[PDB]
Amino acid sequence: ECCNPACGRHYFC
Repeated sequence: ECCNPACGRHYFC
């Protein structure tokens, strides 16, 4: 999962 902002432009949730 990736709901954190650290995902930056790699957003996926």
